Amino acid sequence: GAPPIMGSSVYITVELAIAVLAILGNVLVCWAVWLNSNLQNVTNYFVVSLAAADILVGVLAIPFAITISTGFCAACHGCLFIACFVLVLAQSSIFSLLAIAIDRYIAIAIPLRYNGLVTGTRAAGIIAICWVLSFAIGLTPMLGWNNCGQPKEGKAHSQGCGEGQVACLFEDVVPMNYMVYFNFFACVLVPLLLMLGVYLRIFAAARRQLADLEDNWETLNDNLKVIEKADNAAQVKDALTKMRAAALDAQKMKDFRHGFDILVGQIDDALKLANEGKVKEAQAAAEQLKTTRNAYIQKYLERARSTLQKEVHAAKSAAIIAGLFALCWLPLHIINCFTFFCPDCSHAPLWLMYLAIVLAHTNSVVNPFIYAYRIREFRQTFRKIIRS
Ligand SMILES: CC(C)CCC[C@@H](C)[C@H]1CC[C@H]2[C@@H]3CC=C4C[C@@H](O)CC[C@]4(C)[C@H]3CC[C@]12C
Ligand SMILES: CC(C)CCC[C@@H](C)[C@H]1CC[C@H]2[C@@H]3CC=C4C[C@@H](O)CC[C@]4(C)[C@H]3CC[C@]12C
Ligand SMILES: CC(C)CCC[C@@H](C)[C@H]1CC[C@H]2[C@@H]3CC=C4C[C@@H](O)CC[C@]4(C)[C@H]3CC[C@]12C
Ligand SMILES: CC(C)CCC[C@@H](C)[C@H]1CC[C@H]2[C@@H]3CC=C4C[C@@H](O)CC[C@]4(C)[C@H]3CC[C@]12C
Ligand SMILES: CCCCCCCC/C=C\CCCCCCCC(=O)OC[C@H](O)CO
Ligand SMILES: Nc1nc(NCCc2ccc(O)cc2)nc2nc(-c3ccco3)nn12
Ligand SMILES: CCCCCCCC/C=C\CCCCCCCC(=O)O
Ligand SMILES: CCCCCCCC/C=C\CCCCCCCC(=O)O
Ligand code: NA
Repeated sequence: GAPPIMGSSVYITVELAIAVLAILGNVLVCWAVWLNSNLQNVTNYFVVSLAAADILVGVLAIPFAITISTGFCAACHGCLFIACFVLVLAQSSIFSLLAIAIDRYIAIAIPLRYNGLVTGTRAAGIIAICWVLSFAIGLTPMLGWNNCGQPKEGKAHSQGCGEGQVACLFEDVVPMNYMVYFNFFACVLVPLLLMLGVYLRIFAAARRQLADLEDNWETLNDNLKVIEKADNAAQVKDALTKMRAAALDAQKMKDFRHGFDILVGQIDDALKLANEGKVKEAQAAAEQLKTTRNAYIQKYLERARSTLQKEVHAAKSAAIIAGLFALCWLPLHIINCFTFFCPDCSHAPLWLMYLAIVLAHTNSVVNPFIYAYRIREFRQTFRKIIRS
């Protein structure tokens, strides 16, 4: 039985290193959004709420975790607050991650009404609501779902604790049925699975829209070929009507509008000739469409594709951060499931408990790196802040 202060020293030093890095990186995130107007959008207000939670992991949750690792004598409800505050921050993180996913889904699925639906003032209200709900969820044990009514009196007496005090240890005061059914299953796992469903819908919507762009491009070029090798006016008419409906479908900005105005007008010109039975004249009119396709329509196609690809890239970055949250927190939740559901299993050893706690805390370090490596506007602003 090695002196407890030795393993404690390693755990505490690692926790302090994580707290430093969590504070520095996420202060840098908030500083960048504040300074750069190109970063001030609704998506990034949730990014700032998430960075604020991670700053508070460094400032408060990690000092609280160090404190509760000592088992110090405490009034049981004060111990509960120390134990549970990190659950507030994790819950707030989950709400921010879900909001970010939903924001990106609205932007990809209904871009025409995004800016009118998703506003900064509405985002700020949602963030406030989510922080209140996070306190209610994370501090639910302080409303009575706790083990303070059944203190471990033998452990309290062995530590010389006073009357009304307990040895402040997480699993002695926080009920494991709360931790597994309420905190994990209901408040963490279900939202993460909802996030997964939202991300699946985003990527499926992106895949469909790109396919629709390429299908309209092919339909344009196919029907031009049909007109060239048509042998009567009715065949020219058939292909032009399908081109005209497709042109309006791709129209659904001034040089954009001009290009489609020429295109639809040139289709109408050829359609009128077709309906007069002037096939050769209609086919010559339709050849003009190629100049418009080359000078205008292909540029719109390429720009639309480029916008969708950037949205896919941004949704992947957001999904990575949600996935890293799950990766860092799941081990601790899974261990709680073993403790709770398998009372015939030996408890996970202490070194593994503390490795899983450290891992969870490390999640508060990682997001600034994901933004730096994946989002140029963040990376460039970080550069300017550091250099200056
Ligand atoms: C706004 C921020 C900076 C203020 C931080 C206040 C924190 C540190 C305060 C608020 C309530 C406090 C707890 C309230 C009650 C108890 C029970 C006592 O037997 C031991 C200390 C303990 C566990 C306190 C520790 C410190 C504590 C968590
Ligand atoms: C900005 C918002 C979140 C305000 C934060 C204030 C919170 C952190 C403070 C304000 C008053 C504090 C409480 C005051 C008194 C007690 C009684 C004690 O037996 C257990 C701790 C407990 C319950 C404290 C926990 C922390 C507490 C709730
Ligand atoms: C989220 C991804 C990374 C998966 C993480 C799985 C981890 C948390 C799993 C894999 C193997 C698991 C261990 C397998 C067996 C035992 C022995 C038992 O007496 C206590 C729990 C304990 C020690 C488990 C704790 C949780 C555990 C370490
Ligand atoms: C998508 C995934 C990661 C969601 C989380 C899966 C969780 C809930 C699963 C993964 C492994 C599962 C555990 C595997 C083995 C045991 C030992 C058994 O004696 C009691 C149940 C228990 C403890 C399971 C509880 C639930 C569990 C922890
Ligand atoms: C916004 C920035 C402001 C900074 C935020 C504050 C930093 C919190 C530091 C430590 C919290 C842990 C403190 C809990 C210590 C309790 C130890 C104790 O009370 O020991 C006596 C007990 O009776 C056993 O005998
Ligand atoms: N089970 C658990 N334990 C602890 N700390 C106590 C580690 C421990 C466990 C058993 C023991 O005899 C002595 C120490 N922190 C913990 N934090 C969490 C947690 C936060 C979010 C999800 O799980 N679970 N959790
Ligand atoms: C920028 C402000 C950040 C706050 C700094 C806090 C750093 C202190 C860290 C941990 C405090 C641990 C207190 C130990 C509990 C008492 C042990 C015992 O009584 O047995
Ligand atoms: C811990 C369980 C949580 C309790 C759930 C019930 C309490 C919160 C309910 C609804 C919050 C909805 C926010 C409505 C604010 C007003 C909006 C507006 O004025 O436009
Ligand atoms: Na977080």
